[PDB]
Amino acid sequence: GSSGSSGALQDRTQFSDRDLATLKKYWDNGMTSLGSVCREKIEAVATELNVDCEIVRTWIGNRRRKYRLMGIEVSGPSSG
Repeated sequence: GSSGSSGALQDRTQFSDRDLATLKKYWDNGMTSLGSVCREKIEAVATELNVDCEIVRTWIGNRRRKYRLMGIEVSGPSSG
């Protein structure tokens, strides 16, 4: 019944189809935000993969940009 925050250092850390499969899975629920609004979910994907929450939180913001490059309006809300 523990988390166990342990890993290793590396120059280039990349995710694997399997690893992503899990993350992207949450993205289907709007896992784009970083605030607590989404954090709640992050705490899961992080504890499930056994990786530092940061590693995930960072992945979220990172992706967002990737899309922008192409010109995606993935800002967040729709209208209000």
